[PDB]
Amino acid sequence: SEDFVVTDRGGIVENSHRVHAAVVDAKGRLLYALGNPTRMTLARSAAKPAQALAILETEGVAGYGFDDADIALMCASHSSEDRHIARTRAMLSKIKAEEADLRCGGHPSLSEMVNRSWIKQDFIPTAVCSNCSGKHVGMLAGARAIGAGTDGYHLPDHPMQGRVKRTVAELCDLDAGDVEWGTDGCNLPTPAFPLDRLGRIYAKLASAADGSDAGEGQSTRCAALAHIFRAMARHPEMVAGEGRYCTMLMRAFDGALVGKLGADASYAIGVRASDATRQLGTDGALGISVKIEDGNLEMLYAVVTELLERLGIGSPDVRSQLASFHHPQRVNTMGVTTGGVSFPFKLRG
Amino acid sequence: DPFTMTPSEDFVVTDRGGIVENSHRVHAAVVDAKGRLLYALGNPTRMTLARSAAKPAQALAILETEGVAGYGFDDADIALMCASHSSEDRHIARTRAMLSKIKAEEADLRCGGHPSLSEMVNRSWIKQDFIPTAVCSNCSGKHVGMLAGARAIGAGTDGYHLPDHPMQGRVKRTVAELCDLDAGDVEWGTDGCNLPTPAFPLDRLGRIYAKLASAADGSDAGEGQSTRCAALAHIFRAMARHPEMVAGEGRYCTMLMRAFDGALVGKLGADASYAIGVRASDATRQLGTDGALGISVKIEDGNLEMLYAVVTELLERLGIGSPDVRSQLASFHHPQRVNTMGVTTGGVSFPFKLRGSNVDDPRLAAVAR
Ligand SMILES: [Cl-]
Ligand SMILES: [Cl-]
Ligand SMILES: [Zn+2]
Ligand SMILES: [Zn+2]
Repeated sequence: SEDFVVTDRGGIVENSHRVHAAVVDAKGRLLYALGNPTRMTLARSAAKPAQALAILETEGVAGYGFDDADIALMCASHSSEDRHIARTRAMLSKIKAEEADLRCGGHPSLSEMVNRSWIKQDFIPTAVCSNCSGKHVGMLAGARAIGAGTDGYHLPDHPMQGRVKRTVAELCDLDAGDVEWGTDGCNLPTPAFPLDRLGRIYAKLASAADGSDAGEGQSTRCAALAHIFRAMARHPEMVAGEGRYCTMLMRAFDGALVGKLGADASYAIGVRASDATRQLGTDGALGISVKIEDGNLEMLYAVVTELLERLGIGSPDVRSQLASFHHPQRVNTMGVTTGGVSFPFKLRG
Repeated sequence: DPFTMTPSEDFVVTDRGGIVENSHRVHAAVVDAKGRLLYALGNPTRMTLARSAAKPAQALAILETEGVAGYGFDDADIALMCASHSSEDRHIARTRAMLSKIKAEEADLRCGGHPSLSEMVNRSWIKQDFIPTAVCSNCSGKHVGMLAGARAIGAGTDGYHLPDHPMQGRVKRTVAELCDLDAGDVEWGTDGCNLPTPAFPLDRLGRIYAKLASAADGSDAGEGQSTRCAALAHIFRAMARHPEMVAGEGRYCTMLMRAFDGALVGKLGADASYAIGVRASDATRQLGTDGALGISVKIEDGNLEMLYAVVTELLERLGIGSPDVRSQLASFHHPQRVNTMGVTTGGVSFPFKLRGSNVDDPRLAAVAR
């Protein structure tokens, strides 16, 4: 099916971007789709909650005293704000590691205002500034916890990566051979699986949170999932930072969902049971996964907000906090409005 | 499967370890001097905002404005009228020099400042807290041309940028005439520099650039020319001789035009349009035309990195230049996919297929898409 977000200058088509989306229930049954909802998709940072699970399920990790903020950073593509780097350093301290132990590299900040601040001060970002720094410290913590040694914690043949590989396939309900692996910008293995399975991970996150809240019997696995949901909802500034879609989405909704960006314009949302989900004809939590085929971030945020509006997730009041993402500014160097965005797609049911 | 390939399948693709990351739809037209279509990718008649790729057509409207010759604009100045420049100091200085030649001030410009198209210029600006103003606009030189036009005909500099102004009437007609289109087949929006900007089928953008390179061939041959073909040959020559004014250091357009040493001109449009005018050569004759050639490209989704990759791939598929001319552009053709720890994690490939002249079954439709 033929689903585009379209940008226009004076009603004249500028760019068009192909949209894929899956809305799934708690068991990962497909409720709603755009484009191809099973598109083989690199989840990139959208997978970090599942990598966080592998760290949290590593024997001895509880001993380090990681708090909800720390777990939030494990789940983060953060903007590398001073407060992100400070929490990375404090997490290194809790496991008696140093920055030299990190196998991720510096890069320009995911926030242009942070990056401009760095440029002004001639600052060259190092390992500790990685958007992925919290995940790498988690991996160091897991490595040391089982006495596997911290050297090579990032390599596919290290037991930490064997744990991550198994945990991703389990959460997706996939055989090992159905998950493909490349290398991320931060130099860890990174999975690809059908986009609907990314929605399933986040439906299980939200369903865990629901199960915890309703005093139900839970595996250690569901209890860990609910703790990850809780940490992301509680400290959304650690997951992203000031002005970032994921932070403003999670603050607007105040514990009702979690949202996570993946690089090259993936998005995942886990939504707790609500009048909205019941309305959509499911009894449980749901998951939403989205890919912009061509990788455009600005179009991703526009489409995710349009999707929430079409699914009736939130009130119009809540969703209005995301107005500048939904209909991004199309204004020239002289303050004249030159065009906008349109959403000529229909959700299939 | 390889025998049922279609324009809808004309993609440039990025991979991580062989896994598809992003894919981008490509549209391209290759046309002769009269604008006959020789080769295509995707939909070569896609209605497309030319944006800055139309700047040579706006430069022609300025140069054919009676009295403009009086101001003493040189080749460097005309090159800046055709520019999307990086706002380097030499670009700002040249703009101020052009403002003096017409006795106008920075205050008469109706374009606004913006971040430099060059990361290196931007870094320098960030460092010194510099806020770009009108005179730094990538489009500054086009705007001074328009002012120059406005003064020469006695129209008033006030509103020179508005559709009702006779300078914008001249642009409107010149663009339709160069495209060989009725007015009603060219649509108009507003550009980032706050001028009218046209949209026409992608193949007519290639036709404009074919006419530029054709005029250059007629001039070099010492053929008698219309005022129009003489002016087009002057624009070609200005762009080819002063490619640093058209863009700047490190910019695809400058490096492409230096590499080819007068054999073609090339211009970026915002949101990933490109236009090339190729002078008659062995290459163009090999491609089955006895004159100059035009190429126009659009990435459907607007990705600029994929545009430079695709344009370089397409020059190589058309046989334009030596491998050794083209290899100044290797870093644009096959962009680096190196992670934060120096490890290559993937790259770009070009699963698209030139059509127009291998011969496929007459029953395989090639639907513009
Ligand atoms: Cl003509
Ligand atoms: Cl990378
Ligand atoms: Zn990472
Ligand atoms: Zn302009």
